[PDB]
Amino acid sequence: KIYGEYLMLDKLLDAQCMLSEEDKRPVHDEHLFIITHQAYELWFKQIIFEFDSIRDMLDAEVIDETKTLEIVKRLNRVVLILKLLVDQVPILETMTPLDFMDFRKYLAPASGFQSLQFRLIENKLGVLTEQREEARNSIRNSEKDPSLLELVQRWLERTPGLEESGFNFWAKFQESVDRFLEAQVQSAMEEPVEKAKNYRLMDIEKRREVYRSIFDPAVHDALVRRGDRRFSHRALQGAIMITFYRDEPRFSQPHQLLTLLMDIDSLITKWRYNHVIMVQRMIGSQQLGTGGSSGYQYLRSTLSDRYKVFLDLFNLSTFLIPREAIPPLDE
Amino acid sequence: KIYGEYLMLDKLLDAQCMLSEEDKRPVHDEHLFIITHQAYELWFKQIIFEFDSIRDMLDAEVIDETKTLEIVKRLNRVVLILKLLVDQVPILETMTPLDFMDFRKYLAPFQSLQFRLIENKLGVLTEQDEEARNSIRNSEKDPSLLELVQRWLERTPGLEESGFNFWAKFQESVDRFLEAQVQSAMEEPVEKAKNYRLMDIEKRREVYRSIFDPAVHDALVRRGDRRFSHRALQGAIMITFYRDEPRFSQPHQLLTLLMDIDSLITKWRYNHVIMVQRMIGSQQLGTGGSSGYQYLRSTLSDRYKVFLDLFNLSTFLIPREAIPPLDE
Amino acid sequence: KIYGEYLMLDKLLDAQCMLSEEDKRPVHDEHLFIITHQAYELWFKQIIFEFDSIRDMLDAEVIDETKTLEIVKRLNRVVLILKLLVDQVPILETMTPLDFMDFRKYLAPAFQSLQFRLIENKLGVLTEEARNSIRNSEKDPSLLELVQRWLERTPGLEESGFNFWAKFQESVDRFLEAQVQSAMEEPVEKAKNYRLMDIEKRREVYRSIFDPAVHDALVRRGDRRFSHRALQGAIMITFYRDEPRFSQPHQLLTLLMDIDSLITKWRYNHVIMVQRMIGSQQLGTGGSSGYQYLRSTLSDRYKVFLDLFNLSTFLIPREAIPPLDE
Amino acid sequence: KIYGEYLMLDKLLDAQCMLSEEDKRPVHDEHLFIITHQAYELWFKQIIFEFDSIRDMLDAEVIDETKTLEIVKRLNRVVLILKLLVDQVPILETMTPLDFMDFRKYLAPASGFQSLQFRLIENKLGVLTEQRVRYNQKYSDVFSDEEARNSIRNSEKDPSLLELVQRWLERTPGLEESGFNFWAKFQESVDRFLEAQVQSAMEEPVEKAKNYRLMDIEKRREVYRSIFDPAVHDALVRRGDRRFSHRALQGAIMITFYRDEPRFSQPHQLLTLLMDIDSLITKWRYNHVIMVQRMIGSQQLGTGGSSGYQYLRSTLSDRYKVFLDLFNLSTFLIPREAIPPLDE
Ligand code: HEM
Ligand code: HEM
Ligand code: HEM
Ligand code: HEM
Ligand SMILES: O[C@H](C[C@H]1c2ccccc2-c2cncn21)C1CCCCC1
Ligand SMILES: O[C@H](C[C@H]1c2ccccc2-c2cncn21)C1CCCCC1
Ligand SMILES: O[C@H](C[C@H]1c2ccccc2-c2cncn21)C1CCCCC1
Ligand SMILES: O[C@H](C[C@H]1c2ccccc2-c2cncn21)C1CCCCC1
Repeated sequence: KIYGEYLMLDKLLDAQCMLSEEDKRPVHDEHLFIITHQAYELWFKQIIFEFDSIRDMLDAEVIDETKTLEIVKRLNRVVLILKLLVDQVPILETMTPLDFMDFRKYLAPASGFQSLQFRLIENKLGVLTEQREEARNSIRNSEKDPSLLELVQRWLERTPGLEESGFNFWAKFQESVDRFLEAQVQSAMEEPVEKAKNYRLMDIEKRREVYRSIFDPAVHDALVRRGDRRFSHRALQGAIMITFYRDEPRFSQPHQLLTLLMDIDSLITKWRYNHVIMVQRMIGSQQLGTGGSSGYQYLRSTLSDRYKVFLDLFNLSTFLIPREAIPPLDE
Repeated sequence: KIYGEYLMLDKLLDAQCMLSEEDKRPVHDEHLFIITHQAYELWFKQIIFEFDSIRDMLDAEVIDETKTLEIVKRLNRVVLILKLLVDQVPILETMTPLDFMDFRKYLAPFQSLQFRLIENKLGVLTEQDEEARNSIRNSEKDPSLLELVQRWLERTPGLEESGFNFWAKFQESVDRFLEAQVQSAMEEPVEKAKNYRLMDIEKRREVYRSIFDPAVHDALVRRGDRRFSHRALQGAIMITFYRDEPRFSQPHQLLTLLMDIDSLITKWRYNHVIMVQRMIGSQQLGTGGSSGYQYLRSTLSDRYKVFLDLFNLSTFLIPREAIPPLDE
Repeated sequence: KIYGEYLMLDKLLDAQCMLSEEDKRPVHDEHLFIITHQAYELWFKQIIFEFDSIRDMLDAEVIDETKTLEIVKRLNRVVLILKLLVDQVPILETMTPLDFMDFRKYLAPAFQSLQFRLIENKLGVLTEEARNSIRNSEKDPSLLELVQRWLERTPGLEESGFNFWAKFQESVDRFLEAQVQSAMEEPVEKAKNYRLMDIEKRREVYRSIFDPAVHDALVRRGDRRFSHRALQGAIMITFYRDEPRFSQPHQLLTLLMDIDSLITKWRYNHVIMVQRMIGSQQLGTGGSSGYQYLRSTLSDRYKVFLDLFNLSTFLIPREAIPPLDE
Repeated sequence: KIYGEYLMLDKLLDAQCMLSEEDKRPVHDEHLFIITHQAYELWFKQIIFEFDSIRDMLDAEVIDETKTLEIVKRLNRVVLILKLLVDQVPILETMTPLDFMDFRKYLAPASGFQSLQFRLIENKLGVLTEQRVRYNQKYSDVFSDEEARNSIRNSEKDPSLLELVQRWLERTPGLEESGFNFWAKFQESVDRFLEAQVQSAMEEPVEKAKNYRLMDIEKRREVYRSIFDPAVHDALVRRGDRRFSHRALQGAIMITFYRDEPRFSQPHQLLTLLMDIDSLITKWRYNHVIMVQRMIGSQQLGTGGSSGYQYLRSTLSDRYKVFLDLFNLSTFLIPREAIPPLDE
């Protein structure tokens, strides 16, 4: 009912135990170390709570405009929380390496993941397991149950406009590309400067390779096997269609949903980068007790594209054609 | 020892109880409401922990350069935490007023014990559960940062009459400077510009009278316009004059950070009152009128700023050439 | 065509003239003073360009969903620029008061900025080419006026159609009647009395919007700015913000409040910087009138969309809100 | 004297020319594109002005506490400007790719570097530039005039902040053999510390823990060999793994060891701000490449392939970080009790 009881502050504010104080050698900054991590864990619980509710709203055949608005609200809220978590790094960087060295003896390393909740966030978003008892159950369920990556793909596959009997976007798009590149060739052929004519013709050939990568499903499949793409061919067609008509009321919220998924992915990378810089400022690439630089090198490897979930969304503008060449909406 | 046990996550992650879920009318955003407030409370505990350690380092006759550097580090850390707490407001503003309305029935009407402890430990004026009562009493009786900073400022080397005797040299330089301004204003060809400069010199005379006459300073303190003792104000003025000097750079950074903290608390108060109005307007069903909203608006006044004196210091400044040069 | 020519850098990067350097007494921080102000003026030109395009899109009888989306994009863009301009204040605060004192003799007293005044007038703040710009910004419709005209044409308010306002008064009457009966059966006498006094406060709140004479009196007094019908439209939008048809109109109102709030945050940060630099008064200021004027700009008399900030005062729970028909 | 004349607004506010408006096909967002870039260029001029003044204060034999404080103020000011410049990227991301596509035809690619001032900042800090030189539709000059070529040449030949900071670090009081003689006391403390670790590891009851600690002490030995053997340090500098001279690194290490001491607190803050500047430039590069990809993907019509996007991604490597040596300093740290106590 009242503030302190409602928020269970007697339990929350009783979870801070400084081991350097227990051992009669107190390091003042150990309190900061505990609070910073606990604030991260409170916000990780919030992100998991948001992610699970979004996963449940996406696990349905019909996703209406009303539910789409609520998914956008929750994804945007996760973006704000992640921005706040990135800003928590300079607060811990205020602790000197020598002060950290005076209490790191009371800390034990991890045999698997560092944080249970951080791993649950990674798995629920769609971070690849191959591209790397209640707690074991949580990890198993996060690996077996559909991730946001998979659920977003199912939603994109059912994008209205892709059906052959209806708007038939994909065929109209290949048709428009052919006419657009034909017009570019004719315009390039009339270039008075020979150098500019040759450059434009080579550039039109680069566009042809780009369109082959999406219009030939076998080329798309090879990129998925290679790890360059993750989306199914139909999820990519839906995602491309959404970027083309983002100005249209019917596609603005679906587009904002995709934009926010990219923002979340990008903010997780920014957290990883800020964390690895803080780690290096505290203990360098290796220190006494670390057994070499394997911990630091592992953190650096998490900065690769193998860890980005919605890599496909970042490249969508490669396939764009100008407004005048885009197939006009019928309905 | 390991992560989860060291951070006591079994206790920390078991303090979130949604009352709308318990009553089987769940409001999804109630979880955000709990987590946002709990993150504030964790950082309030950190600020109190920092403030108590700074208060202890300041409760000493000698405050050396090494301890000054550590106080500056901890005050700067509090500034970073306050900036993060101001940024937590837009996250809660993401909850709609209608969603909040669906769970506010489970909430009952100081608001936060730790927030009040921060106010008292910093020096927010009282005139302007047994463990909780004890904490409030100790925060009111024990010296606040406002009082301890004043004691530190009073012992500023350079103020003593036997040594550098800054205050007397400063009154002497002001007289010399204002005399030169008068002579320059007397040679102004345009009568209107001469009269403007002469009226302006007269306003400077009143400004300096407010600090060079201790009775005028005392009256301003009684009125609530100033908080500092006359000697703490002399020390603070001296520090701003020589901030570029190595000897005064860290004492100046200490004052700057106290102002930053004061300013950030006001920014939190403003962002909180805007969020409150976005959620329930000036009054709503269950508020009993607009008294709560009006109280929050009154916390935005200068009566709630602790180091009001520090913000006005530049009013007393004279140019570099007129400042008494350091001897030693 | 190429970068430097396209951006006219030969002209842009030749507009920094340090007067302390010209007089052979250089103050290094004078360069920062010039660049900071010039960055503000570049962004003020961008905000005016955005505001003028939004004013033109709002000066139309029909404002469809497609145009509403574009207005939201530009308003959100202005919010991001204002946040950036608030962050430019600590950069200038890095200059010391003594360094500023060494070059402020080359500065003249003076509105301060033409573009800042144009932004205030184009938004709707109630305070020869430059004089013409000021006159046109005062005579031509401000965003405050154009948003009111848009709110007045909110679909749902017409008596022949959805008739929101009448259904809303009807729902309020039934809701407050139910609250009275519930309060009458409160077992604790203290809680019964508190709830009854609280319902009376709600009655006064609803009288302020359901009686047009009470609304008109609040507008004359300065407590409100909106016409009665603009306020009905704004209230309706906040009630149905979860509905796809009202989400973008609501986001438009939200962004107007954000802009208003960010201008106040800039004013507050500017007045703190001013006090850090020259206190409440200094040599050349002729007293504290300049500082007191800046402090008065922090009042609600300077907020344009004050009406939008109070809208949640009129809210009733989801179950009591008239359901959408169409 | 008055606002508009002092700031030369008649000249400043007359530099915005939308080419889509000139061609009678106006794209509203083209105005944003011009202003954003012009705000970057104004702040680049400010950073260059700050960097040149810091370079001049560092190009002296004696750098006193008063000047050290002023250098710290200007480096900190640059950090605030860089943070503001990173925040300018989301403002331009507000322009849709299709709107950008409607005016990119009026833009020409560039012969060499994109911005003269951004290159001057890189060179003045100490960035080691790669190679580039790309084929374009129509050729253009790398330098607009001999004054721009001269600026680039002077920024490459004249001492960068990287070089001047090294000279300052080389003269760190405490390194001289006749005085505090830090380096010898430090090697001596490391020898005793590692000897104590060996004896403690030898008494480990569990064999697995004993072998882990002994293998870990061997890794520490290699770490200390990389700084106590000048030939190993020299090899790392030739390889590109380090940039600092051996004596500059000794001074930087000494400063991190005694950062709590008043005499070393401002020299340490100076190093910290150099790392912050380096880190913020990388953050700008990352945010810029994400915006580029959101606008035109990895390649688009007019780009001639993905070489431009791949070049920008290559600027995110450690080869572009200037003060890489400063980021690793904590690798060499020993506990407080093992650090040689200050004498004087
Ligand atoms: C003094 C500051 C810190 C130090 C020295 C530090 C150190 C490290 C190291 C060495 C690792 C790699 C372990 C290994 O696999 O060998 C790691 C991983 C990790 N740390 Fe930190 N850390 C610090 C602060 C933080 C904070 C504030 C958080 C926030 C919750 C955090 C969360 C994590 C997580 C979640 C991982 C796993 C990363 C992944 O698997 O991709 N650390 N940390
Ligand atoms: C849904 C959002 C919120 C609403 C509606 C709200 C509402 C209110 C109201 C009405 C009061 C005044 C009570 C009275 O004296 O009559 C108040 C005070 C207060 N609230 Fe909130 N609040 C919200 C979020 C927060 C958050 C996120 C915090 C952070 C800890 C917070 C901390 C406080 C504190 C510390 C006070 C006391 C202020 C002072 O005495 O100066 N509130 N709030
Ligand atoms: C060293 C820093 C600054 C000082 C000392 C300063 C001082 C002042 C003073 C004293 C006034 C009031 C003049 C009067 O009416 O008597 C004023 C107004 C104003 N200043 Fe500043 N200022 C500073 C920086 C800035 C910056 C960075 C900007 C950005 C463009 C700015 C923009 C303005 C504007 C637009 C007004 C008019 C405010 C209004 O009418 O509401 N100032 N300033
Ligand atoms: C619509 C947004 C933008 C697009 C599409 C874009 C695109 C590009 C591309 C393709 C390159 C590489 C050129 C090549 O070497 O082949 C580049 C480089 C560069 N751009 Fe942008 N850019 C954008 C905005 C900006 C902004 C806002 C700035 C700020 C001044 C900027 C500054 C630069 C600089 C300095 C480089 C050179 C980077 C380096 O050499 O490391 N760009 N940009
Ligand atoms: O202000 C209090 C609620 C109180 C509170 C209770 C539980 C958790 C957090 C908070 C809170 C935060 N700020 C004020 N309050 C009001 C909020 C409006 C409805 C009646 C109770
Ligand atoms: O394993 C801990 C780090 C671990 C940790 C333990 C306890 C509480 C928090 C954390 C933490 C946060 N990020 C990594 N870790 C070691 C990792 C090697 C350097 C010294 C700390
Ligand atoms: O009137 C000027 C301030 C004015 C100004 C002049 C020239 C360039 C920029 C500015 C400025 C910015 N904000 C207020 N002003 C003040 C600045 C010092 C104290 C009394 C005169
Ligand atoms: O190389 C220029 C982009 C270059 C540029 C030119 C003119 C003005 C600004 C800019 C700019 C900003 N960042 C990169 N560039 C090309 C790159 C994409 C196709 C058409 C513009």
